Amino acid sequence: AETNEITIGITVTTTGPAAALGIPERNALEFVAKEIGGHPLKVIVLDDGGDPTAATTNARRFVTESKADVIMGSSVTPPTVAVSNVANEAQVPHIALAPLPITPERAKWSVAMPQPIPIMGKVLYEHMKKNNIKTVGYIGYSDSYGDLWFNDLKKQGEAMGLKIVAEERFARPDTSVAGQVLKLVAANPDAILVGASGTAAALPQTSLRERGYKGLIYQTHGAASMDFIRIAGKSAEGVLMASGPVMDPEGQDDSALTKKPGLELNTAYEAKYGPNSRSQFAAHSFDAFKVLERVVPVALKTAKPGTQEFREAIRKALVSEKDIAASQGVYSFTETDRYGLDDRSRILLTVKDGKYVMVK
Ligand SMILES: O=C(O)C(=O)Cc1ccc(O)cc1
Ligand SMILES: [Cl-]
Repeated sequence: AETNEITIGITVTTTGPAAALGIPERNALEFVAKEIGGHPLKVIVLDDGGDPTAATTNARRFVTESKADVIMGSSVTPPTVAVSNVANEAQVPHIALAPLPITPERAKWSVAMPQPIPIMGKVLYEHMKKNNIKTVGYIGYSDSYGDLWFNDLKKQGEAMGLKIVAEERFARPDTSVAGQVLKLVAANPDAILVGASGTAAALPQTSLRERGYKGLIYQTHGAASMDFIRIAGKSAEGVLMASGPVMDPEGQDDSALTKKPGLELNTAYEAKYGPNSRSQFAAHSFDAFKVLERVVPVALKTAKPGTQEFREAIRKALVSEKDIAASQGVYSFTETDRYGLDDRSRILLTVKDGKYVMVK
């Protein structure tokens, strides 16, 4: 029944349009702890292609075939909702690697590593209101992720002095946004917020600049990898982008709790995969293990791996262990706050000379 190993199942997106998010998540697993408390970690990684059906199947294989103590994933919101559904039914701790709406139905067994949308929205809107932005347009996905961002722009953003003059949506698989851009450019808001991720985030970037949009463009943390710059090229110049601090540990003070783990991950990842290969996404899987390094020893005091008692002790340890330092933030979860993050979890980036720079 009980085991020596601690069993962790991970479903991420390493094929399909979101592969650029999952590949680094999987690769970061080379750099995480092999053991916690003397107990070897048995880590089982699967691709879900970003599909909720595959992520549901993967999560179930972990909780039932592997008897996992913890499950992690996925890379994008729709499959992450699916994993949460499974985790909460099976009563297994779930560490999400994409923001998701953490409803009362999902909250008991799920926490999230990515910064919550309102923290990222605030940093972007604050900048807007320092840069003479009065009117704003939105272009984002026609699904839960695009909704969370739009709703935040409407609730938080408007309350900061923004007037929404245009709202357009597109689906993840689309390779053109020409019609939506036509309306947006026509409305000529002072700024446009793009609610998308990966290669799709670069699409409105290029397409708006080539249509002659001159306003400020703002990107979510779903865009925070070099892939965006790769894909957007010269059109990325001057973008403002919400990011976790892992994108610039060098720019942090030594007093920042996030600095050490950011330097650790980035040194390791960039030694194998090359300079400036750091990402938002690699950091979420890395940080999930930093959380495990705090909560697993607590659980090990009172429960044996491979048992429900251990899963329950992990659940309780997630909310008893405070100020968990990781590359993307300092986490303090509660029964009700399943993200656990504050201002230490974000910085604002721009692109100059084809590289990300921290906006001071
Ligand atoms: O595309 C989606 O659904 C996402 O959830 C993307 C995403 C993933 C991780 C982040 O830290 C921020 C955004
Ligand atoms: Cl810690």
